Amino acid sequence: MKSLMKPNIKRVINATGVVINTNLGRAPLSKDVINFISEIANGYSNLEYNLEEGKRGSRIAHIEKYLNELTGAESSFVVNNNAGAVFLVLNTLAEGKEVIISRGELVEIGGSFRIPDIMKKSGAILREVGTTNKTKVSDYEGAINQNTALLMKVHKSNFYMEGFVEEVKLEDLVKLGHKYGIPTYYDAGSGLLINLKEFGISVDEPNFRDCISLGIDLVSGSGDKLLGGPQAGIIVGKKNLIEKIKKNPIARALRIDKLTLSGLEMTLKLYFEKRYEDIPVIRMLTQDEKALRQKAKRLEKLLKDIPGLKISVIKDKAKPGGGSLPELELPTYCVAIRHDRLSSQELSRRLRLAEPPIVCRIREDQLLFDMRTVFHEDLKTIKKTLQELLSI
Amino acid sequence: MKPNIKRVINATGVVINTNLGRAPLSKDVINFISEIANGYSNLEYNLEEGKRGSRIAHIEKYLNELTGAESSFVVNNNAGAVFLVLNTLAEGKEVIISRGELVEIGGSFRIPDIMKKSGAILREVGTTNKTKVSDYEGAINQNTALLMKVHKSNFYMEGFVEEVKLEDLVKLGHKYGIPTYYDAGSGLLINLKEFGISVDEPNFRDCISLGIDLVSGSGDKLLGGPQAGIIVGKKNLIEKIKKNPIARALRIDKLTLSGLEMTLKLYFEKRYEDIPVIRMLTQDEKALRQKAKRLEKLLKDIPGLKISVIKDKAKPGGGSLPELELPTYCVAIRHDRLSSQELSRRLRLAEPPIVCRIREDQLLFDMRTVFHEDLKTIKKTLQELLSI
Amino acid sequence: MKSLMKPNIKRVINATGVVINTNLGRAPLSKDVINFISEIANGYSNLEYNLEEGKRGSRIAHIEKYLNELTGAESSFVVNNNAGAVFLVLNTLAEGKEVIISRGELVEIGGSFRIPDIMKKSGAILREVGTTNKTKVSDYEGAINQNTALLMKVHKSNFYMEGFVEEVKLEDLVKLGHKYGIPTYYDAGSGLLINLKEFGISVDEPNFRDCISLGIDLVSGSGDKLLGGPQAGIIVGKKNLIEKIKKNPIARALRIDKLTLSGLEMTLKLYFEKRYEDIPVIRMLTQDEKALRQKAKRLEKLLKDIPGLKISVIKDKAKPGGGSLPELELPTYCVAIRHDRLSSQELSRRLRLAEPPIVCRIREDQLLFDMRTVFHEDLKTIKKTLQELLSI
Ligand SMILES: [K+]
Ligand SMILES: [K+]
Ligand SMILES: [Pt+2]
Ligand SMILES: [Pt+2]
Repeated sequence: MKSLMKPNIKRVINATGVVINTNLGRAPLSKDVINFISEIANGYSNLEYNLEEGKRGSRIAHIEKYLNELTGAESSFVVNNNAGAVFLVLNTLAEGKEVIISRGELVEIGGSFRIPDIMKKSGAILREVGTTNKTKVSDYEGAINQNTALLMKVHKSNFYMEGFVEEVKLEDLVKLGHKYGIPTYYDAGSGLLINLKEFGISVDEPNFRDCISLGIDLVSGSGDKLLGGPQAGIIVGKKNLIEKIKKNPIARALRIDKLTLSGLEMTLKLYFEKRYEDIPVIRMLTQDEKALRQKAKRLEKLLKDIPGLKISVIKDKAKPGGGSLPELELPTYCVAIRHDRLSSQELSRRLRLAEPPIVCRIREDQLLFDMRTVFHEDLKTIKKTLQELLSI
Repeated sequence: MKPNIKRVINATGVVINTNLGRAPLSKDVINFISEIANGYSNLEYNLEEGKRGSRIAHIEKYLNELTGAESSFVVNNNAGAVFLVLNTLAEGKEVIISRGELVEIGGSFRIPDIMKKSGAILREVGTTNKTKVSDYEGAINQNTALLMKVHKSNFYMEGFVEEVKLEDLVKLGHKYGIPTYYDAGSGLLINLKEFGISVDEPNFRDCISLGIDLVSGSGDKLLGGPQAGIIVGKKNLIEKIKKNPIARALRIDKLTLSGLEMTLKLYFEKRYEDIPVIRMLTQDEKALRQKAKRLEKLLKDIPGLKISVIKDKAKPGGGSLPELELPTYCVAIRHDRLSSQELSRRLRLAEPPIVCRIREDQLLFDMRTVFHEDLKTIKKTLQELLSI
Repeated sequence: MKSLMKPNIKRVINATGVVINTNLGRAPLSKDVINFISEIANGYSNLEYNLEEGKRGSRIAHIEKYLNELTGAESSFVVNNNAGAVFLVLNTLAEGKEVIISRGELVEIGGSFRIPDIMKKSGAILREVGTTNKTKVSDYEGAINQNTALLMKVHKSNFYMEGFVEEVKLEDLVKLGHKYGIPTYYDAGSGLLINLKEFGISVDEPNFRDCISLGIDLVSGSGDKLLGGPQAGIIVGKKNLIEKIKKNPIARALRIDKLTLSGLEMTLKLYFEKRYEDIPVIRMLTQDEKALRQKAKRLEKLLKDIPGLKISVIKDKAKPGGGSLPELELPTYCVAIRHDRLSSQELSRRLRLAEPPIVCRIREDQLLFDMRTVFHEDLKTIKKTLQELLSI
């Protein structure tokens, strides 16, 4: 009420070394993108407009061409967020009909998003198969009947399983779907655009391009995860299906705003131009082990002067991607600090309440600043923030 | 001259090994079984009265004292237990259960598959990774017969994950007048922290003192006995369960009966070092190194053999404590002429067979699961393979 | 509790002369077998493993080879007990369908096992035909219909009938089944492995090999009866059917334990090796009359010196099989004893309270020891046990 003297949203210095952070706003955007967003929003535009023909035009039009080239899909479409994509794909293709999905992929992502809950709401009929931990091909096949509208796979973005476990290979799903003439729908969630192994990160994570050339009929994902774009629900695949989807009156309630759209176009342009270093989420996961040290030591050089301050620099295995690559472990350089008068728990608590705030990881009352997620300009702001707190 | 079922030297350092026969028994238990099996017995007989008597009666007594439950029963195996609990209490009725507890343990056992064959009507709630208490309460209606919970014995989840506190389930059950059933699976009898192993693993006694109306579990896992389906809890329910005709098809044999009777005695006599599974999991890190270097001593003299001793963290419990990681001393070996993959293959086809881990062409003998008498047989076996 | 300090199951010397004794544990095992059981229990093993392939394997595998060869069936399977086999056979092949069976074969064996009761819990539907005493082929055929799934015969193991009686020849059943294309299931119950007349005991009792070569599609039986092994439900027959059965999820609830599997295998190996004398239940039923006498007078020799003891040796007709051959009447030599101070009712009572206990027959205040079921090592122990009770 009296907090209305200032906006509650503030920039925040991320030292958790966690690149995709559900809590801290997911993917940050490059300055290139943001200016472009800024430019389009400052006045009028050709949002819904064809300057060639002097008539109204589709907004999606702008984007879809990039997506089809980059992923290789026959057509594409973009809605508010992946939650909605999932929703839309189901309500559109499977209303009143059965959707076969593994008992192990019925996930909850975030607080309010639960596959079965949203699937129910869609109008779709959930046919669950296999077991929590193991699901075989026979499980999918067995549930096929006259009323089967769709074979579905969700990628477990936020958690993973270990031990006695089994999963169906996507090849097999497509094979299966082809054989019964049932469409395959893959919610990959991460919105990874192309293979990770190209940037020197070896992982199995599915990307649009590859899962499309594998013959999956529809593939969706979030824009603000491994795409490192703004928030969006990205769908790509068979033209016939996308079309039924674009037609669903619901797809108008899910229609993206001019800010995300513009931001998403530029992000795609960057990809087209192979400018990966210019989209933060990728730059951050691809950063050189030496550059992390270089940064860590650069920070330590700034903090020596501060009183009661114990400063070290460690080398550690961390899990950088939070809402995308949970199994992934990459080495990074954290800068560890300790204070005499204050427990690290109270230091951390004081740092969050600072302006601007700083969020970091703690281990055994040893305070860690993971360099992975820390920008150049933040260094200077960490020093000024620390001496103001400790030297008061 | 070879029978197909043979003693196998376990070097996998995996204590509860679903492949290699789960829990090995103590020579104390074994001889006892041997005695009861060698002639006739009072299996179903009352020597006081000179008439027929109950075969479980004694086992139940043990269990009732050790867990604290009103009554109890014992069937062929926990799959059976699960089948009988559901078939008896939930036929045509709905059983509420977490989408994250619908497990497959082994090749043949799937909660939803057996449950269906049960007659029970599966009402699945929550999500794979996160299930809340609301979820259970929500699926409660006129036809709800059971709030069920299955312990994830053979796999685990990491990351964003949620689960309902057992206490909350009991409260819930008590609130709506619905009985609660817990398939612990591992059949842990008492609290682990007693043997200096700190884990949250649920045990019969605690889960019973918590107010769970029924608890089940295998006899050949963390209880370290012979195969069995153990059920303990409210008397009125067990009564219903004993009365079901199917419980006759599930009736335990004289061997596991005797074996189980002895295993429980040891427990009553707090002799935990005399039940191998517990002894193996509680063994001293020095005793493992001691055992490791003792074996290396015997292997030096064999040709082509590179012998080292390492220190590694292993996950000892296979079908029971999947999260658990304990350190142990593996004796590592390699040969010049033969690849470790080929050497392991030749060890399996030996008499007696030897099963080991492979890590980067380094053959490993994890001492955790290896017995004293096994050392001398390994030597004799290795030299007969290599120098021949 | 106080009675907990010691186990309640104890070895017990059987002088009832009743070989298959429902109360005293049924079939005892030879030491060869027990040793083998002890060996496989003492440590780890190949239970569910393939040492050739270095991966998991079926446990049953080991056994099936033996059963298939011994009985001459295509395929076989082994569950917990014959009750379970019966339950499993029916729940697999006859759920919701009709099973035709003679009104004379609806049996209660044990206290807890009733065909019609378990068949009901089976899901199978009972179509009972004929009458108690007489049943003709006509009855069977006349009840066949669209929902007929199975023709079933249950062997009356624990009772028998005399007088005006009729029964369908197995051959005709098979012939009837082949006619309408209906499978025929025989619950032998006794699980006798080979024809008895080979050992000089002339009886009609059915065995596995003979009932299989007669074209019965499935035959089941107990392991701890006339097979002389540990407890088990043994099914043998047509592969196509065993297959369907093996795949029933319930068959995992009835999966046999490491101990009985071990014991079973050794038992069977003894059969392959044709060492019948090394399986107690066959040895005891085939014992020579002279041998029983020999044994009876060797006992009398030991007891003469005991005070107050009157000892004679008689020759009597007894009924050795309790739960398998109720008709069988065989001559045996009992050793009869009488005391002047103690009533035989009080003397038997004390003998059961001994360590080890001793259970015998009482007839008109005379105490009988039937040599059929008494081992050689038990004689000495009966001497020492008697003098301790009578002298003390
Ligand atoms: K929006
Ligand atoms: K058993
Ligand atoms: Pt008592
Ligand atoms: Pt006592």
